[PDB]
Amino acid sequence: MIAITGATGQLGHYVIESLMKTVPASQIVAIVRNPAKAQALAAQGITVRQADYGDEAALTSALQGVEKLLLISPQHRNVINAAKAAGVKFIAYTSLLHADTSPLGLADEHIETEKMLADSGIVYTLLRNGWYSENYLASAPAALEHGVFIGAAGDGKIASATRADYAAAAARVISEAGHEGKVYELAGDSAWTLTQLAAELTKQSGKQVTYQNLSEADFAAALKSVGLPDGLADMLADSDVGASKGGLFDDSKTLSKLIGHPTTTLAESVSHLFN
Ligand SMILES: [Cu+2]
Repeated sequence: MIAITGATGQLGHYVIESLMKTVPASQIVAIVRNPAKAQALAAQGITVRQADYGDEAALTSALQGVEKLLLISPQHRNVINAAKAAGVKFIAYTSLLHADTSPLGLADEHIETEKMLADSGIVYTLLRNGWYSENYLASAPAALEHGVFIGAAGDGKIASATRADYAAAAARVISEAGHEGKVYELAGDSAWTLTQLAAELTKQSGKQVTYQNLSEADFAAALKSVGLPDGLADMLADSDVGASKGGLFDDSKTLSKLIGHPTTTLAESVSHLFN
C-alpha cells in the first residue's frame, strides 16, 4: 500500500497518473482534508482517506497499513510523527534541489522537513526537485504581451524540468525497488538563462521578447504592482536571486537516469504555449 499526502496539487495529480500505469488504483491511498472538495482524486479511482493535517491522530489512522508514503510538500511534523506511529516503512519526500546549500529562501522549510526525516528513524529518500519550467512560463504570456520578460536571475542557469518529469521520478521512487535511503538531486538535462528563455520565446512566437534583469527589490517591487501578493512576489524575487547564484542549476542528469528518458526541454514546454 502506497499513501500520498498533499496529493491534491498538480504534482500529486501527475504522480497518481504515473503510478496508475503500474500500480492498482486501490493500492494507492490519497490522504486529504476533505474527500468532498477532492473530486479530482476520487475521479482517479484511488483510495481516499480523510484527515486534518493539524491532527496527528487523524493522520495516524489515515496511514494505517501504509508501507510507503510519498510526502508532497508544522504539517510535515504531524505527518512524519503519524507515519512513525502507524509503522510506515519508507518515506519519499519532495524537497528542493541542493536544499542544505541552496541560496533560495524556499530551502528553509524543506531543510526543516529533511531534518525531521533524518531523526524519524524511518528509511527515507529525498526527491530534491529543481525548478518547474512551468514556473517561468507562467509569465510568458505577459512577457509576450509587452515584449519583455523581467526577473532578477541574471545569468543564472536554470536546469528546469516539467512537473510531469518530477512526478514520474517520485512515482518510480515510491513504487519500484532500489530507491530507498537516497538523496536525489533532480533537474533538467540541460539548463537555460532567462536570456535564453526570452530568445526561445521570440523564436517560437515570432514576436520580440527581451529579458530585463532587475534587482531583487525592483523585481519584487514590480510583482507587488501587478496583482500577485507580497509574500508570493517576495518569494519569486528571492528565487531569481537564488538562481543568479546557481541555486537552480544541476547537471548530474539524475532525473533522466531515474525516469528512463530525457527530461522535457524548455523548447518543448514553450511549444505548449502556442498549441
Ligand atoms: Cu508536449
